[PDB]
Amino acid sequence: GLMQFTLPVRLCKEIELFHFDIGPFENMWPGIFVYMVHRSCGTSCFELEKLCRFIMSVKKNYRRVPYHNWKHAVTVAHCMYAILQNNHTLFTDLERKGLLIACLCHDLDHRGFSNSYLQKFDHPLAALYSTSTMEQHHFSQTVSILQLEGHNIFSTLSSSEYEQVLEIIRKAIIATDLALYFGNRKQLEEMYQTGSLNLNNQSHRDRVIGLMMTACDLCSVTKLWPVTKLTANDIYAEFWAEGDEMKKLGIQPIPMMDRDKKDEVPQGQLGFYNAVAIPCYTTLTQILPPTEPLLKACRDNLSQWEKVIRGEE
Ligand SMILES: O=c1ccn(-c2cccc(OC(F)(F)F)c2)nc1-c1ccnn1-c1ccnc2ccccc12
Ligand SMILES: [Cl-]
Ligand SMILES: [Mg+2]
Ligand SMILES: [Zn+2]
Repeated sequence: GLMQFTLPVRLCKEIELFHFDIGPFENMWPGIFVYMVHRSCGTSCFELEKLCRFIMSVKKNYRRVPYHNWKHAVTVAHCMYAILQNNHTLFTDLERKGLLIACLCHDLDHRGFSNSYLQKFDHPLAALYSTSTMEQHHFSQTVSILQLEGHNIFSTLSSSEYEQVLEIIRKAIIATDLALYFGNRKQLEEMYQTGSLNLNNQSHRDRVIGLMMTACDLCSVTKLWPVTKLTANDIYAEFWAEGDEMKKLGIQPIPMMDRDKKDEVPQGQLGFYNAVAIPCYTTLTQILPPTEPLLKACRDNLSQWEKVIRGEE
């Protein structure tokens, strides 16, 4: 109760910035997450012993894959922390509780394969859930862990408050299905432009949280260039493995996933920044002005990828 968490000076200052990198020391990541919960939510909202037990079981249920791993989980939670800390008064007690937990759990039990590969393999999860296949599985893993003995971090909520926070978490996790993002950002764009966007309309709040979840999930494109460039290597390691598994099924993979088309990656990143990342952080900055540093850092990285194409690096 009087047991605060403190980081070394450089981490204490840098963790407040959007472009923070959590570093290569795995054993510090739980303490970084508890620090962010205490400052973002309060020291009183979770029982420390239960929270620590929950974090360690979540960690155990992430796999040893190049990108969709425990480090990505904590990185996405830190970006949500930065957004919540820069938009202090906009979010309820329950949303702050649920959104950091949702980010930590959003890729639980990921094996580095897209919803597409699961459908073509005819994976059992694809029969259980036809759409947002991996995202419904991630939410299912979250409920499993929340139901282990001594793991109910929401124990002091009433049943109706418990049901609300699990519904925040479910929608937040489903929203990380990038297939759903395109329509979501389009609708938010229209609502914003015609001035109909209303943060008191729960169905409008849901869309904005959805867009926050996309922004946090993509946040590797908003780091300083050296971090962004090295993360791209881990992203494409997974893509190329899926490409190999497509060829085993007797299917030519899309060029993004083909390791023979490695030369096409720089122009591939241009496309992703122009089609996905720039619009995402552009629409998010319109709705939440203090997230502008995410758009700025994203543009800086787009400019770095153009230098790669032009042989300036
Ligand atoms: O660098 C990239 C290049 C291509 N794609 C990508 C991923 C899925 C679909 C896609 O096609 C389309 F846009 F048409 F939808 C493109 N994503 C990234 C990327 C940047 C940061 N995260 N991230 C992600 C990498 C891998 N999986 C992710 C899943 C969800 C969100 C983000 C993901
Ligand atoms: Cl605060
Ligand atoms: Mg995911
Ligand atoms: Zn993710």
